[PDB]
Amino acid sequence: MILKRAYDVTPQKISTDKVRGVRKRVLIGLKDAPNFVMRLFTVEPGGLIDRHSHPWEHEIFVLKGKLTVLKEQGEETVEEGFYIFVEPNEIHGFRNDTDSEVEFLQLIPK
Amino acid sequence: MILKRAYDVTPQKISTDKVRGVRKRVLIGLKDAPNFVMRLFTVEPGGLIDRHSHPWEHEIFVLKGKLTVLKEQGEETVEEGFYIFVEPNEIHGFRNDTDSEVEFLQLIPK
Ligand SMILES: [Cl-]
Ligand SMILES: [Cl-]
Repeated sequence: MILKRAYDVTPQKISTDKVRGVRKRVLIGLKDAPNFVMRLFTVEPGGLIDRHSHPWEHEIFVLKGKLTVLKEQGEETVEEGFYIFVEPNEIHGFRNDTDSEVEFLQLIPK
Repeated sequence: MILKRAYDVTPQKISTDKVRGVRKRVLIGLKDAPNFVMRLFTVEPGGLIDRHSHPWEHEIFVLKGKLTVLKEQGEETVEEGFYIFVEPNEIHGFRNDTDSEVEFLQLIPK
């Protein structure tokens, strides 16, 4: 088995015309698993993932903080302990309006 | 999307000749997702999942507490923030030696 501390993984800052103030850690990656992968995202205060979509589903668990979820229309702010299923091709994004870091686990198929 | 509180899901107590003091919540189940599912397990103080295996892999994230992981040989106690990849057919189990509930997220393929 692989049994490791998530926060020991080196984060990558993500910075594009559509993403700001976000770090990503790959926990269980393509070389480790046969079917789906596990990542941990940290959203800084003011960070933003603009609405977008991919052709695969996402499964998310909110680990820390008040995550604002951008939906195909509108938004909803949720807290640690919420889970999210995002359909294939469903437009969605995220924002952190609070003064502390938000963390969420994200899993996607290979 | 599905956006819901994990702890609002009704738990099921699991009680067999190999499992004691464990509750299970299905968060994203077979009818919701195309490729893999997400469950949340709560291990009571003294709870125990005996060593066993399944022919699919598991991906686990420790949400709360000091989870003791039973390996194919021996054991290791780990804390919130650890992740686990369990290989197909790998013998493994879990125990809670502490005085408070332990929680972990578990995902498996369909
Ligand atoms: Cl970070
Ligand atoms: Cl419970």
